[PDB]
Amino acid sequence: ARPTVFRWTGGGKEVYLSGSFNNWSKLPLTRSQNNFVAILDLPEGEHQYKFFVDGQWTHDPSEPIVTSQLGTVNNIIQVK
Ligand SMILES: OC[C@H]1O[C@@H]2O[C@H]3[C@H](O)[C@@H](O)[C@@H](O[C@H]4[C@H](O)[C@@H](O)[C@@H](O[C@H]5[C@H](O)[C@@H](O)[C@@H](O[C@H]6[C@H](O)[C@@H](O)[C@@H](O[C@H]7[C@H](O)[C@@H](O)[C@@H](O[C@H]8[C@H](O)[C@@H](O)[C@@H](O[C@H]1[C@H](O)[C@H]2O)O[C@@H]8CO)O[C@@H]7CO)O[C@@H]6CO)O[C@@H]5CO)O[C@@H]4CO)O[C@@H]3CO
Repeated sequence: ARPTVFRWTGGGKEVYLSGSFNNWSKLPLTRSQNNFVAILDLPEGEHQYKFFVDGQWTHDPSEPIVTSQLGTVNNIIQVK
């Protein structure tokens, strides 16, 4: 059982993490270096997420994405 590192390297000033794991609320990320990071204990399974970056909903382009039932694009983590 192992925590998941969320690391936004896309730049910006104020970044929050949102996802199924927090009912799409906003977790403010702490800036380390030029990046923004959180560590979450996510259980086994699938978890959709997105970033809110300087007032804009945004996904990480390097990471897996899926289209939601809302027609919106989320990143996705799968924990074994
Ligand atoms: O809030 C939870 C939600 O968070 C994240 O979503 C954000 C998203 O990432 C941002 O991009 C932005 O969304 C904007 C979007 O980009 C714009 O295109 C626009 O959206 C309009 C739609 O394009 C338009 O089609 C219409 O939408 C209607 C749907 O088509 C219709 O199906 C229905 O939608 C309902 C869903 O079918 C149902 O499943 C349920 O939706 C839930 C999602 O399935 C679930 O994943 C989660 O959603 C996340 C999302 O995945 C994240 O990316 O919870 C959802 C809510 O419970 O309920 C839907 C109805 O609530 O009805 C809609 C509305 O008629 O209109 C929309 C509005 O114009 O506008 C967006 C800006 O608001 O922001 C969202 C956060 O709001």
